[PDB]
Amino acid sequence: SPLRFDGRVVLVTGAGAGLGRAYALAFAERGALVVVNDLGGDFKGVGKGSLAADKVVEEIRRRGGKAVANYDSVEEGEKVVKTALDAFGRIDVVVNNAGILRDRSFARISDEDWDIIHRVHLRGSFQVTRAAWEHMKKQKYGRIIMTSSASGIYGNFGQANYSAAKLGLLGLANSLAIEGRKSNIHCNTIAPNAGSRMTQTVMPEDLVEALKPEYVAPLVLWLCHESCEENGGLFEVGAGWIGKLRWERTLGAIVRQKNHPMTPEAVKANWKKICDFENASKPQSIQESTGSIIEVLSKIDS
Amino acid sequence: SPLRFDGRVVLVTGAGAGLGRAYALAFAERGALVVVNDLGGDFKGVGKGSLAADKVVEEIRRRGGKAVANYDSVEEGEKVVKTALDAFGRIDVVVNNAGILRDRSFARISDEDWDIIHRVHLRGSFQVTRAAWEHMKKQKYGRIIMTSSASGIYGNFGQANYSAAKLGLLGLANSLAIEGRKSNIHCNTIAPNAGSRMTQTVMPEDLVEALKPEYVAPLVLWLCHESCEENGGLFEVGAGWIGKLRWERTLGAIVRQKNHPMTPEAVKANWKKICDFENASKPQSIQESTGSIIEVLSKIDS
Ligand SMILES: NC(=O)c1ccc[n+]([C@@H]2O[C@H](COP(=O)([O-])OP(=O)(O)OC[C@H]3O[C@@H](n4cnc5c(N)ncnc54)[C@H](O)[C@@H]3O)[C@@H](O)[C@H]2O)c1
Ligand SMILES: NC(=O)c1ccc[n+]([C@@H]2O[C@H](COP(=O)([O-])OP(=O)(O)OC[C@H]3O[C@@H](n4cnc5c(N)ncnc54)[C@H](O)[C@@H]3O)[C@@H](O)[C@H]2O)c1
Repeated sequence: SPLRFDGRVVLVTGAGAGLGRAYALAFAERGALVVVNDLGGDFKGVGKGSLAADKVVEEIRRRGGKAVANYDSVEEGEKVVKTALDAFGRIDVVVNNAGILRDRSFARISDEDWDIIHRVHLRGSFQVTRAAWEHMKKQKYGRIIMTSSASGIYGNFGQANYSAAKLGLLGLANSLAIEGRKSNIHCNTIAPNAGSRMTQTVMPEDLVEALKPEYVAPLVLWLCHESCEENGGLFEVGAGWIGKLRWERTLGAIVRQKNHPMTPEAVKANWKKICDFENASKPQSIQESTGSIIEVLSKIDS
Repeated sequence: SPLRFDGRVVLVTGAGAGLGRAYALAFAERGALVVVNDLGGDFKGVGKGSLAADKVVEEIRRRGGKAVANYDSVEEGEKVVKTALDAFGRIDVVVNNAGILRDRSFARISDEDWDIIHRVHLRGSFQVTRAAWEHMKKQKYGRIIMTSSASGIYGNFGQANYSAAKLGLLGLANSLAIEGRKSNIHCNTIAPNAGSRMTQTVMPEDLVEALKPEYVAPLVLWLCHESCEENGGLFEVGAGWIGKLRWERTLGAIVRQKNHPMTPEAVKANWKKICDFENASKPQSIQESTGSIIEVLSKIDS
């Protein structure tokens, strides 16, 4: 049976171009009432305009879908979610996608370069999501997506500001998944790969064209569907492929011995064992890691 | 041979109490010229005083080490680093440890709760580290620690603000590791467990006493030593135990077929495969993930 969104209010931030545009179209085609948010500025965080969101709303309506435009920056997240409440009377799905770039080597990152990346990516997603949250709890339904990146997950030369903001988003998502669960609110995180104005600088023209944002949209739609049970997952996605990430944790070493001072010399001596991933565990929660560490105290005293 | 720090200028932020105090004392005992930074306020980010830093400087001096105090907030990271430059003429090791808590359910996190946590933890470590960076590069020597948390790595109810900031720090560490490497500048991240004023609220009294910050200091000193080769690692640590964390990534599923639109139905139908961690890879860099995703384009065309 086809996965539909009839009667679901779906907000996509940064929906004027690239991935967000692809999301907004794909949702509206499946019957979603779509809020198309876009500030309408450039990819470095300069400017503002109605045109970017208005062009997408028009496209959606031409294709026989339902959509309204929002022109506020995600920094004003309350105002963004207000459009959903005014136009459609509810908010069911939030796709946090809005983003910009300020690439620079570390010493060269200005205060402004840091703050603008963090206000848009991380604080922006927070603002938007907090605005939707109590509505989702009262309804007992929500589906939220955070947009991280490979540069956050792995690190990347010249992108310390951006990678900090992007992995911060994952940190946010880890906690939302926990707080939303009992209320049927899910939060999941994606690390997408797509040709766009943002990636034009780093990719050859033929790659930009080939790595289509419509290769990411099907994942977003699934993770945002009522029938989806995935919660608190992190996904890498592009080209038509999808994979999932998780932490693994070494068995490690108990370096401290009863009645003896723990020294950095014992850490150094035990370094290979500390870093050995053979039979690594797959920790599921804070309780699990925190609990096993605390039980180390009694193991030493035994 | 004992691991010494004679002639190394070591800055510890938030060194007035808890883990930072334990690091400062441990460093100074091994000959380090220590800058003891502390704002001297409470654990929720209220207040300011010279007492916190002064106490620790005098304890170090009483034990026969060398130390000077700095009283600025890490928000003023240039001023904190300037103390090392003024007192000792260089900066060699930076332990970003300063932090506060603003626990609250998600809907209840105010703008001020968010901004203060992010200013201190994330923007603070950035300001401090950015101030040291060019000095480290010209010297061709640096050792940096970021302090994350299990709540950032796993998520935790009522800590969405903090967990965002704490995993943002890891994101920052991932990129610094890459940028610093060729200059003998290492950055590593720890997720510690220690009894302190911060953890008194969630742990019983006997546990606070048992989970000593002195069990974490030996890892920090090793990771900050000149003979340490570890760079870009993430470690969980407490009770006398240490472990290391890494990402694993499913082989995943190519769900797009040549000449057929990619659908959310095909994502759904392949969900088990996408989520299956059997023979999961262990991705080491952005190149590795990005490269293999791009390669999927030609695989579909073939
Ligand atoms: N494209 C990739 O390969 C890639 C990789 C990793 C992460 N990302 C992330 O995915 C998201 C989508 O990016 P894209 O590649 O489609 O870039 P894009 O520039 O094509 O589109 C981003 C959209 O966000 C909008 N935006 C920027 N600031 C805004 C603000 N304050 N308020 C509202 N809208 C704002 C832009 O106007 C634009 O419409 C971004 O968060 C980006 O950082 C993309
Ligand atoms: N104790 C744990 O189990 C645990 C777990 C995870 C993370 N952490 C992190 O470890 C670090 C230290 O934790 P702790 O348990 O020792 O806490 P603590 O409160 O005992 O010590 C924190 C110190 O940081 C200082 N500080 C706060 N804001 C500052 C600022 N703006 N500038 C300079 N100093 C400032 C405080 O004055 C205090 O002395 C924090 O980043 C904390 O978030 C601790």
